[PDB]
Amino acid sequence: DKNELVQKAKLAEQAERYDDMAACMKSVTEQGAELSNEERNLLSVAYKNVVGARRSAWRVVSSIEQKTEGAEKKQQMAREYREKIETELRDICNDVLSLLEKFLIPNASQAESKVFYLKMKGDYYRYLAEVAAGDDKKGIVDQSQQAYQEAFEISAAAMQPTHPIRLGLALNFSVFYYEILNSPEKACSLAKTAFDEAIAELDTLSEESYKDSTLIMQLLRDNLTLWTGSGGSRHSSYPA
Amino acid sequence: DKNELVQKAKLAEQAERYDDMAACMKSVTEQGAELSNEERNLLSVAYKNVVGARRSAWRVVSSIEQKTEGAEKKQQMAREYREKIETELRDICNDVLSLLEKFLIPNASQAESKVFYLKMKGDYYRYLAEVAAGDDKKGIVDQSQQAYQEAFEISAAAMQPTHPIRLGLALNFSVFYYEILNSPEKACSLAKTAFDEAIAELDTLSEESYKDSTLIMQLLRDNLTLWTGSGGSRHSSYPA
Repeated sequence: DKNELVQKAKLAEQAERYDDMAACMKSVTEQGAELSNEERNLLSVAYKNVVGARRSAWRVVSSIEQKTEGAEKKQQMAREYREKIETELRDICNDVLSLLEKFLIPNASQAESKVFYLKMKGDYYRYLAEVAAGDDKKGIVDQSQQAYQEAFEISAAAMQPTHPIRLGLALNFSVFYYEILNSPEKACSLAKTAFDEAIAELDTLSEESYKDSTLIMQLLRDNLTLWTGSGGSRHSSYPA
Repeated sequence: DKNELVQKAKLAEQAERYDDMAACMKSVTEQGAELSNEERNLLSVAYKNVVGARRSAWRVVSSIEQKTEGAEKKQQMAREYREKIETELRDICNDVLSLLEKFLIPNASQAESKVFYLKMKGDYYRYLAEVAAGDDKKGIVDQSQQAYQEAFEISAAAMQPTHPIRLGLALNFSVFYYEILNSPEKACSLAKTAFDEAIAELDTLSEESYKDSTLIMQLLRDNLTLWTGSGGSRHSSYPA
């Protein structure tokens, strides 16, 4: 039965019907067995497109709400619709967080798995934080940081600095500092350290995932360029 | 109340939440009053993106179903999922066709409106025909052709050959002949006549919609180029 669900999930992915895809992989998860790396990635892809649609819509409607200041009639329309989108967004995140607490994190035997799922837990509390309302926000932010931190400690011990999951964790944990805690200095430090540590040990890349590692390293440096304001003029060869 | 619904529909359009958009304009339609040209276009846009998502998914899963011939295990998966998508697709089309019969077509006072809605009726029976199963298909195909034909007769009498609705009707009625009746000769004749008649009376374009007319004329000629196999080599100036 779980193989049928996985194949239908792959079929929904091709059709770009990500609600179906998430439903299929939710059923697989609820069977209780530890997910394979394929199943783990299908669940991740599915719920990143389900929640992503609400995050995109939320940003559009928030922008309209802000640009209709002094137009109370239009701004009330935007505010109420934003709150409708937020409700959908929370239900998705709570759905993911339940699966992580009840099934994925407890059944994670290998270190790679538990970093993946704790990073995922940090992500979906971060998405809740993006739309949180002051009082509840504090607790949501703490839950996100605690998940990121435990994942950070495990991956630092068990993984090479070039591992894609370790790099991807640094990418998102840095963004958490920059966007949620409004701490760009801590965010840049985290991103620079992870990039530097990977550049140092490039010999520890594997053929199975050197393309993924190098993409995430480029994303890390892109965020640094964005956050520090570097570049803008074409470079010419020069020594280090 | 209808102005609030229209504004929320415009808000859903910007957020690309087309289910919401269709729901808003369905409520507006069900109020019974004749729709303005703005409301008419919002309803059209909304349901063309709702049904379009199913048509796109249907084509992906149909292609996988065809490419898994001789792989009965995978092909059964695709077939069943295709049939799930078809059920959603029919419910959308029946929803539109109900609105057209109960509200839009009866309340259409001006000729431009009744051509628009009869063209729309031909479209959504055409979408049903795209997924119909032999016995029911005949009746569905007849309903589509009858709607297109009545729209064709009204627009020929009341509209200039450059009017976007008249041109758009020719574009879809031709595609109906090519794809549903498998009659490329009749399809090309219909498209060429409409293009030629518009080229003849270019002086009858208006500033309010000359860009739309010229786009549809280009679509008409594109289909002709596709269906006759014309072109392929760069042209040089030469007399007519």
